[PDB]
Amino acid sequence: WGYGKHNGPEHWHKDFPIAKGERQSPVDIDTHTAKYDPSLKPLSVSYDQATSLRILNNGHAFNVEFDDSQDKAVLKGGPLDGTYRLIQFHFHWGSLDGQGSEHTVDKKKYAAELHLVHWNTKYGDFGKAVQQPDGLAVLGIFLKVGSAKPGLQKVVDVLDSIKTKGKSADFTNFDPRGLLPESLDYWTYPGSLHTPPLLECVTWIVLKEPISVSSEQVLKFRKLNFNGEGEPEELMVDNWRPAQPLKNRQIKASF
Ligand SMILES: [Zn+2]
Repeated sequence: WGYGKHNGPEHWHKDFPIAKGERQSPVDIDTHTAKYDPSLKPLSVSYDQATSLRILNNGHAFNVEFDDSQDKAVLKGGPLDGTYRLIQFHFHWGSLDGQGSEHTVDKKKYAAELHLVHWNTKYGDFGKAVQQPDGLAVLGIFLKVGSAKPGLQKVVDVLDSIKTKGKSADFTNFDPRGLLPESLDYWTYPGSLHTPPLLECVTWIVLKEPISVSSEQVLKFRKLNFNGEGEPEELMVDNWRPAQPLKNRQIKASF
């Protein structure tokens, strides 16, 4: 599976039949149809105690993993019940600035999309969480091209060390708080993982306010390789999934 012509999102249903399930993500967010729900509590992001370990290229993107052996970097509140632990963060981006996000807002595509992946601590581990309907919480942040994002530069500078599939580099002391927009206003809905196995275990929290990144930042992203080291080079670009049918589900807004 990949994002090419022969193994792309239009082909995932053959090995992952759930690809056409009832709560597939991403989706388009209709801001006029989205329901303002007064009972939504503020998001609670506790990341001051976060511990990054490493960054790796798994062939579909780059992941920054964190130590989730203790409640160090957690998400709670909002539409969530219980504590969710940050396990990893990654992005989705395009070959151009006109495309890249997974989630769309009134059909508008953003240059990239940041996902902070957290799991419900009631299930003990990530693996047990991916089987539960309320097992994961993913925080989505859109990226637009404009002014550089200081907090993002440590990531960009390390990409050259993990250009090809399978590479990894130690990546300690990175603070995720530098990737957060100013406002915590959000939209929430029940969805799924966006890459195979596409399990329908996520509670999506998409921030309203996007973060700006500069052209040269995003550019360093487009320089990654889908392929393994020593193989014909396939630029890692357009690693996003097309919007899926909402099918009945309702999108709530905290604003
Ligand atoms: Zn993602």
